[PDB]
Amino acid sequence: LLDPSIFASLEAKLEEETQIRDTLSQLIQRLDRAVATAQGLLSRVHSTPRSRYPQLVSQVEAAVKEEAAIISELDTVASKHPYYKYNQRWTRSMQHAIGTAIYCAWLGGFPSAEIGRLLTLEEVGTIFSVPTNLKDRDAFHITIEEYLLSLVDLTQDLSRLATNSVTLGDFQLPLTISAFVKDLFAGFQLLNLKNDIIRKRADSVKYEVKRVEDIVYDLSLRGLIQRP
Amino acid sequence: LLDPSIFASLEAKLEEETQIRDTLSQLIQRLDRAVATAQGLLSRVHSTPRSRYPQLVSQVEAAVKEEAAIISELDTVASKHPYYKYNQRWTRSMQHAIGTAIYCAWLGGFPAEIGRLLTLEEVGTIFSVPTNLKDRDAFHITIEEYLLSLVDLTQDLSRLATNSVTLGDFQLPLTISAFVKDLFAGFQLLNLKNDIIRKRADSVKYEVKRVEDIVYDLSLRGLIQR
Amino acid sequence: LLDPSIFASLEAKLEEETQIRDTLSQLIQRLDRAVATAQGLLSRVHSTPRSRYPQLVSQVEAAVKEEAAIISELDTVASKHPYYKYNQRWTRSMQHAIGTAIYCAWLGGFPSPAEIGRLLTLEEVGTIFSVPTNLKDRDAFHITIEEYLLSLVDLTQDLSRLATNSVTLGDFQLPLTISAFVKDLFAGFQLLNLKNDIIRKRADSVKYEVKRVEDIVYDLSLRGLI
Amino acid sequence: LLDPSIFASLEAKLEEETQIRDTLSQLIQRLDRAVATAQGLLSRVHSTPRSRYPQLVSQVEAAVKEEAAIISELDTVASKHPYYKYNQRWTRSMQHAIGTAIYCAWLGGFPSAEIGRLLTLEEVGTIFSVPTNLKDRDAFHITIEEYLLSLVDLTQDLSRLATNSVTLGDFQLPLTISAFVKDLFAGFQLLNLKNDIIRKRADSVKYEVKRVEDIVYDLSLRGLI
Amino acid sequence: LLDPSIFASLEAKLEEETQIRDTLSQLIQRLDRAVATAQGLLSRVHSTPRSRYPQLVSQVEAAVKEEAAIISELDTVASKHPYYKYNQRWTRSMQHAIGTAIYCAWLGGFPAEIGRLLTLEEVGTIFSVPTNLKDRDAFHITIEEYLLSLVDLTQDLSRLATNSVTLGDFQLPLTISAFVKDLFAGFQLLNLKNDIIRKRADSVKYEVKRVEDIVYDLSLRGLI
Amino acid sequence: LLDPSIFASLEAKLEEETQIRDTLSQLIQRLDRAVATAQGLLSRVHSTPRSRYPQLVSQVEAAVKEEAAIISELDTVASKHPYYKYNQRWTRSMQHAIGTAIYCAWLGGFPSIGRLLTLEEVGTIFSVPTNLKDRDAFHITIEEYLLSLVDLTQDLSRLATNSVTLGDFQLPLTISAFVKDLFAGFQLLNLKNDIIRKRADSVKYEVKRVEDIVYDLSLRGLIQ
Amino acid sequence: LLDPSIFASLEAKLEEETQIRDTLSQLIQRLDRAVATAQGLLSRVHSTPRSRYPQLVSQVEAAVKEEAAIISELDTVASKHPYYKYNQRWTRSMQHAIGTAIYCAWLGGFPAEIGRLLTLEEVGTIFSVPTNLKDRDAFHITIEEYLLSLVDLTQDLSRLATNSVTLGDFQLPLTISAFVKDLFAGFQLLNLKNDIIRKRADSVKYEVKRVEDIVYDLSLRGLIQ
Amino acid sequence: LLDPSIFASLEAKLEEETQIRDTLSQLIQRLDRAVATAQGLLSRVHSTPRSRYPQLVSQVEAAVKEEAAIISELDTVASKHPYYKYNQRWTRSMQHAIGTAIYCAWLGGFPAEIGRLLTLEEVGTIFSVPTNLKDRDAFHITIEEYLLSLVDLTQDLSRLATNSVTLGDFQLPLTISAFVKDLFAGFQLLNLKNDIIRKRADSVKYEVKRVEDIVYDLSLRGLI
Repeated sequence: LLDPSIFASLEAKLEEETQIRDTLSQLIQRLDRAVATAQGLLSRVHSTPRSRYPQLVSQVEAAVKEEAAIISELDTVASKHPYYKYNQRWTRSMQHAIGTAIYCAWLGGFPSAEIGRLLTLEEVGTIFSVPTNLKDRDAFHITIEEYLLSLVDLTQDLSRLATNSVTLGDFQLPLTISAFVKDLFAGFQLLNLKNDIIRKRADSVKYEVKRVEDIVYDLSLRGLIQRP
Repeated sequence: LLDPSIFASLEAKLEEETQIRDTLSQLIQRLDRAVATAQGLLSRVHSTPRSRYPQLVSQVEAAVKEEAAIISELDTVASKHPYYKYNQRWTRSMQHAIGTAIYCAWLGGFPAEIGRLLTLEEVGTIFSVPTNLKDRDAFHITIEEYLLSLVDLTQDLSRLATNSVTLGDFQLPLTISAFVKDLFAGFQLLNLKNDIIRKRADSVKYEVKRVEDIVYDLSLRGLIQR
Repeated sequence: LLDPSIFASLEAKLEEETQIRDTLSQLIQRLDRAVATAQGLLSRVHSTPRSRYPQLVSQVEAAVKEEAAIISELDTVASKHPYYKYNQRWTRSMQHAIGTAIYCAWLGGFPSPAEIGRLLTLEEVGTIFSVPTNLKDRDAFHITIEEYLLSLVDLTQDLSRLATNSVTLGDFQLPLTISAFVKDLFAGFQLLNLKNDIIRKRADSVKYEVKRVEDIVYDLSLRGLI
Repeated sequence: LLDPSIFASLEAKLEEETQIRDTLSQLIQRLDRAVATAQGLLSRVHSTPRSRYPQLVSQVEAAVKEEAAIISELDTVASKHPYYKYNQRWTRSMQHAIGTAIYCAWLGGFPSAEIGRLLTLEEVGTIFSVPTNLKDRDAFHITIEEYLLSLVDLTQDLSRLATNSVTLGDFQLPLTISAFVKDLFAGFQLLNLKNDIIRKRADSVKYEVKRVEDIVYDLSLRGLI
Repeated sequence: LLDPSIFASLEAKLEEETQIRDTLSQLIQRLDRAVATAQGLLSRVHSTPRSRYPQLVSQVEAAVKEEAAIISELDTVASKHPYYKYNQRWTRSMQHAIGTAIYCAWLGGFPAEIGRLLTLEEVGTIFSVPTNLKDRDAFHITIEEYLLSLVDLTQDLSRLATNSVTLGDFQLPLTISAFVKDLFAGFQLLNLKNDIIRKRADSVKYEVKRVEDIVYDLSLRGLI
Repeated sequence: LLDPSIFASLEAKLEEETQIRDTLSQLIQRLDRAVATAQGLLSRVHSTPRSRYPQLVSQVEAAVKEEAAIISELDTVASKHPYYKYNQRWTRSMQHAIGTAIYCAWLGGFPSIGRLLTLEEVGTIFSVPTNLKDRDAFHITIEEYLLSLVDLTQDLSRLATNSVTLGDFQLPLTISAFVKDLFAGFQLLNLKNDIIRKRADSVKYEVKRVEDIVYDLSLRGLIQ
Repeated sequence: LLDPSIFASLEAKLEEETQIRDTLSQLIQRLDRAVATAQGLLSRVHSTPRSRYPQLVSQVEAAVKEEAAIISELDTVASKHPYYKYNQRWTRSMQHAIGTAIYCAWLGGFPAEIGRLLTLEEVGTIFSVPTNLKDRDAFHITIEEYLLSLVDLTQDLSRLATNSVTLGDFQLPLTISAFVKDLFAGFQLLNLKNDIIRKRADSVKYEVKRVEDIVYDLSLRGLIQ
Repeated sequence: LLDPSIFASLEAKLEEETQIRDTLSQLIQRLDRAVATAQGLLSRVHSTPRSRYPQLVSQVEAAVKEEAAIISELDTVASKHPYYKYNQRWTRSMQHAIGTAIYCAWLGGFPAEIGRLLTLEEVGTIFSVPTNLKDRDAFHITIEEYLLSLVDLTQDLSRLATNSVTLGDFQLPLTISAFVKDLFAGFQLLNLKNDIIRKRADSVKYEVKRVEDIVYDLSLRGLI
């Protein structure tokens, strides 16, 4: 006939897989709402003068910490199972959380308000209390890829921020945004990435580079920037 | 602004992943050629009489054994890296090799009895690899690979039943009917979450119908024990 | 700026819908396991002589009754929420359950050895499962005419398979009963006007089963077995 | 042999479904034509100065009222059958009518003029004399999803309005449009939109946000505000 | 600005389109019901001996005549508008009705000599509609409909031969074999250009093989 | 067999249909070449100042008249066989010719910048009926007219871009007004046919393009 | 500006490429028409008894030879230019020509041994062109073309077996079954790496099953032993 | 039964092609890294004044020279095999390398004479490889690769002009405009037939428009 364990152990495997999937779904939805909260808080930068950045940043610093709470729980649960089995379920949410943290620090938060600071991957790992993929460890961690993708998203956010900065009267913030996005695009081009998805999304930074360079061009043409 | 350690770590990770993927590709290709050899040897069953089975079986056994050799190397490599990071590269080839081994044993190999069904553990014994590992990250054979190989074997056995009636062996379709019916019963009684495996299991119904119609034809002519 | 009631009502809707979906999912999975048990039990008819039908039927009856247990629970839950908002989640399982009950009664079960060839009315199926049938003026969990007719379309295929295997088992009379049944059912389907092109296509698909059973009876008549 | 009651019940069911399909279809056609009239009336805002808005608004108001009339029939019909059995057929048309009403009120219409007013779902239900968010009763009603989708479409209309305002010499209207679309996008991102279709539309709102922000940027660059 | 006559003409055009669709759709529904009745009456030939053929034939004839009634009405409507604008709506139903008529005639109807093949002209006579209108735009019956109905009739007759052996009529399969063979010969000689009708006429080879296999079964058993 | 009449009638039908196809295809190819001539002449509006518009117009007019001639021949052939059996062959080319005529009149041609020929005026220019009902003959449809208008909007958007390039800042304003009003009419039309509805909603991209051109011009003070 | 030599060389390259296109296309058109002639000749095997196989075979042997003539000219032309620059233009036509040749020899042509499979070398002999040319750039026939033509041959032989049963030849389907079975076994032994070729070679499974079912039905009804 | 020579030749073919693919892949990866380094160096031109161009150019020159060091190796390997069998694997990387070389020379490298356009033969000399090879199968540089690198260079130079206005250099946009305009004139005079090359060459019009708008702004401010 057919040893019943063939269809029984399979059923037990699917049982436990579905249970872990549901637990991870709950965790990921909570993290997603925390990240949405931090993103909504960061959205206020588009109508907040630089002078009132310290008030916003602190608030964002709270929301990010909230994320690091849920992530912590995730770190436990996800570490009870292989990483490469259940990754690609949290990688997008973790990338967005990393993005909120990096945006917060760029606005003068999580110091270790200096606008323009780039958190290293290790600094993001410290803020979220999780290891990084700079080494291999076979546990729950954040990846270099998540970090780079979060940076790619940050460049689009920063292009929008420069456009709105010209509206708010801040004519110097577009210049630092331009320097940041230019240097990030240079690094992305020098990384020579193999994964076609991340290589494509990093090449897509050229549009943001052009947009911020055009903003600086416009400000220079009107004498609103003291460039050489 | 991007840290140099990111550049260095990404370069090293690319070197390592390229080397691992090259080794896995050459191993998987060697396994696929061995599996193709065993499959071509097994395909002769469609023109080989039952009396001449023990010859072919031995010839297939050797072929299967060859597979195992390559598999034993794959293990040694694959077990040094996370299983779920690279498993999707060999799962199809491992499934095909499991299928060749099960087909060989069904024809009387790896012990006389025509219709013997290797369990997952016997397959792992033949290939010298663990089966159904959970809390241990190492190269292994999955339940899913085994069941998919069985789904393929039912189609192979339907073809074999047709060719058997052509060759004059009227009792072999009865064995094939028993096997395919029991496999379909086991599949249907336990609805798999995986809807792709469920689709493949519904695909066994057609082979059940084919073999049952062969048995019907043979019964109408009094060629089968009732 | 949006009213905070938007955010509040959306989160409340999401929580409630998630709860209802989880409850209905577990109920439907239990019902599917019960229907699978009854279907496997009925599958034994392909290897059971008519003389040993009253035994099988009893088991199937028990199996069917187990379905009616879970269905009960389903009703209690599904009737608390709008029918047409969630009916697409259980309609296939309910169709399969209706099918198992109708098949059981065709083999001699659920009367009001036994008589082969009885067709349960939709009302009788509802009586068996203790659920309303064809509810037009009440939002409550019920069984639809479409589910019943689709289960009948499935029954014609199951019965064609049964006739083939009956000839295999030596029962040359059961194919005739099945031929009469399938032909009368196809006639009733032809007289039925079905707006829904899916139901109309599935009802036209009964022509292949009619042809197969007529071919079986032809084969038996040619050989002087009828 | 099938029971004759099955034939009879199936025939009766099919006749009823045909009745309801025809009635709902003629009602939805008439509502869609009223919506098209109100939409064409609203389209004049791209060529009308702010000073002449009260003339257009009233004309739009009447048109919206016309919509309500047809809706009041739809309600009466649609409430006689289960909501979730036929709601798929009018949800887009009802969303469009809600959108015309919200656009009219944004332009100063349906008061209790103030440019930029956002009708609540309850106010839309009041204008159309149908309930909203009827999460506990089987009757024709208006859903939060229809309202949010109409707002998504309103942002796309308002971006064009701001562009044409700069053409028409109105440099103060793009600013209010920018504030409105920005706050609506912020509310969209903060929402528990698990329905992926609504989530994709609320994400597509980003392009309109960028367009209006670029308009305000262009006005700031030239020292016009 | 667009002319108001465009809006008015479009509105009136669409109203008339909808009205013609509704009238047609209901007429096609009634024709489909009549064709289903005649088809179910004909299906009794699988459980009726040759001796009881006349009875059944009459029952089918009336049914066919019922079709004609509806078809007449269809004509009255369909001829008022361009044929080629709406022909795709009734072509399958008319093909089925022609098939029922030809089947009734094959069983000894509309003159009990079994195996009469109505050509296009007697079909048009039975349904009181023109056939193959070349340079006339009225509701008519096409050669394609006729040939497609004949292709369907071959499969029906293969089923009839299979069931005739069950009923004991060992001679009717011979007549059916001759008929299906000659019809397949005519089809192969037609050399149809459009691919659908050519494919459906080539599919007659399977029915030819089925009836020939019935005949060979009967010959092996001396039943012939 | 079946009937040799079937063979003969089918071969005659095939021969006649092939002859009609070939003559119609020759006519449509000639019409397409004439439409290409008119289109190339109209393309010069992207490189011609408004002061030099009359001459071009006259030339374009001649081209359109050429079209009419071929269309006349088409009208003579197509009217011998049923419309709705061959109209799919020429509907696209006729839509393009209508578009060229409407474009010409928009530039000032066929009188008695910015004029919209009514469907009846297009029919007058090409000497063919429009919106023909209750009569089978070659004619021009409302759908062809509206599709030609859809094409004209895109061509006019390109014209506005190239007018900004040439230094003509006033013509983009007229193009904007025209495309705005045409899109408003299109939206009020409620085209049931999904093809025409999709292609008429595709006008929103052209509306946005011309409105953005006017936005750029007004920001620069080049207009207001 | 841009160097004039760039213009001159690009004009010359475009002219030469166009002339090569025209020559290759006329040669390919003639070869395609000859292949179609041979294919129509071979299709008559579905209605030709074995007793009259020599006739047809000779008629095919001429047709194939005609193909070779055209191919000869192609060779010459195609050998002047790089092979891999223009090979994708004739590879399908060469595949079909090889197919007609192999079908001819299977019926008893180019030595009545029905079932003979020509080697690639024998195909090259028939068409007077090299096969599997490595480390030399000249017009040649490839292994992949030969194997693809073999797949097509199986698809034709299935139909031949069906029509042989219809004609009354019960012994030809057995030979077709043996041939197609062994060919599928060889295909599976090859482990073709190129994805399109492996897909087309696994598509032979269906033809194998069709012919095997024909043989099953024939043996069941006591027609073949 | 298939000939064993088929199996043998296919296995040998596969082994040889695998080795060639792997060698070409390592060579192309090293070339891509070198081109990425040279491109990152060149990107500094958007923050470097003209006064400090010779400092950058030198750094770029070495970079480009490093590319050549890899290309030679590629040249040695690829030339052992048919060109057109494997050219698609390296054509893009070679086009990018040619782009970096032409950009370096445009900035005053490989002779500060700003605006120099390397001929195809000069690029071949820099990379020590043939150009436009006819009548010999050897690794070489194509006219298509050169022109496509030029198409990319126009986008790079439009970005450079935008940043040049910001850095204060009001004369470099003028020379960039002259260069891009002459390149577009040549592309239009080329009448390319390959749809890919013709499309990519017509895409230069956007860059022409951008640099001409820059020059227009500068002239409106009296900086020209």
